[PDB]
Amino acid sequence: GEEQMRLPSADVYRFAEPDSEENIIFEENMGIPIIKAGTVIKLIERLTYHMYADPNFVRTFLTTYRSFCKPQELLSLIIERFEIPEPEPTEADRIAIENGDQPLSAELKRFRKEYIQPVQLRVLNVCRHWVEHHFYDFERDAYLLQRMEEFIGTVRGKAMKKWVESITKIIQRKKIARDNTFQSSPPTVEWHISRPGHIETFDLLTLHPIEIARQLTLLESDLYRAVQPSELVGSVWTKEDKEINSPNLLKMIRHTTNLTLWFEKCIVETENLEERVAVVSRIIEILQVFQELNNFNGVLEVVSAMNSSPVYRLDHTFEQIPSRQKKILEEAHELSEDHYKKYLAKLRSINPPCVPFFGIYLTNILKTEEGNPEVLKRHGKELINFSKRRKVAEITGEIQQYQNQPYCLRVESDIKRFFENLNPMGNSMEKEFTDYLFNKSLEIEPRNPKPLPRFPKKYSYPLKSPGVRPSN
Ligand SMILES: COc1cc2nc(C)nc(N[C@H](C)c3ccccc3)c2cc1OC
Repeated sequence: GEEQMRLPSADVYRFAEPDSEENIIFEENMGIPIIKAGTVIKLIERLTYHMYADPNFVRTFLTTYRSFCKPQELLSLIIERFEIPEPEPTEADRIAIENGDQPLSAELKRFRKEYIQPVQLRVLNVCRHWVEHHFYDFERDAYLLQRMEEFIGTVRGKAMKKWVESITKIIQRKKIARDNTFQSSPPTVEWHISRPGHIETFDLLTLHPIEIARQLTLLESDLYRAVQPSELVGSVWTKEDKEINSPNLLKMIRHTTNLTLWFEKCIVETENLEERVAVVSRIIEILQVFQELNNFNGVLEVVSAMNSSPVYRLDHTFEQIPSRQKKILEEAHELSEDHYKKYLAKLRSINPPCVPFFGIYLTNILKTEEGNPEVLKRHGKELINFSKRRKVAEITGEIQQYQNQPYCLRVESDIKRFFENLNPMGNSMEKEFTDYLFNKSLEIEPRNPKPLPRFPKKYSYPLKSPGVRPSN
């Protein structure tokens, strides 16, 4: 047809081949069509489509492309997309040109205005979005940035120079940011037995339970806000380049692991029954203050430690926990039942700030990664399943909704360092450390036929909690 013949030939340009069932497919539409799957060449063509802007596809593609295309490869493909060949002059214009006259160039001017200029501006819009929302690709790869800067720095014409200046302004702002707010005063920092600065005495029962929950919420809020969506795409936190591709996500997971295991260690290593009741009761009070602060991540870290194999079996310890605290713990656990039905209602109704439970996002993303194929086959050809990536991107979009909710709480540097440097395992691996905790659990409360032994006290300081009500 006429529309296809005016486009460049396949022997001079790869992004102009006709659409077909074996190179691009779409979801049901009733409006910009939604791409279900396509080859990388068709995804690049639609990423920089001449007929209309597509901000949803650009956003989803730049968040998830690392699962099917390398950053260097994507830059080469969008640069290749930008370099469009122009049609040859018509016979009449060829005669005008050889006589030294100005050609009419009717179709040539139309191709430049309706195809070349829109595609080139779309390529530049992709570059701008890439540097604005995913500058980490350029921080990790200095050669990728040198290539980008050379490309934008050699684009000609005043119409595109304004776009180039906007891209450069972002790149420079990002480089400057690598180098170098409250309405009310935050509440008073709470202290119990440990005095400010006496970091040697810092522990679960010597620090104030209110301040443990506040500082852990500040720590977890910062860790939550730092996770970038691409760190969660294609299960990259479970593959070889995990440390480079998912640094903030792995830091969130390791804090959750270390805090949960630290709570369990505090419990099972407290061999005296009465002292262990005080330890468990103090962790429940920490959960209460996490609930007050809408730190659902912290509430469910306490629930995980209490449900763990070594702690959950301590019938004699929970027997002495007051009914009110046991009820608080049971309702916190019921937040997780029925696929987190009650947690989702609580999260939707609460007033910010909050720290959402991060584990549910990992669970849902892994379900989507394992449950959907990487590619779709149509007529014996493989197409990248883009709808799978879009489903993951929508879960990461929910994460981003709660990443702009700072707390009006004062940081206590020593308490912050104490929780950032938790190392319950020491030199042990996780599996061997959990086997240790379970054997310690069997020692302090042996299985039913065997009687319950007495153990000596380990804490010199008083065990009475100062409560969860502030002081002033
Ligand atoms: C069927 O399994 C369970 C059901 C559970 N129901 C409730 C209501 N609370 C659980 N734990 C919470 C944190 C708890 C409360 C009081 C004392 C100790 C622990 C459960 C744990 C389970 O397994 C580990």
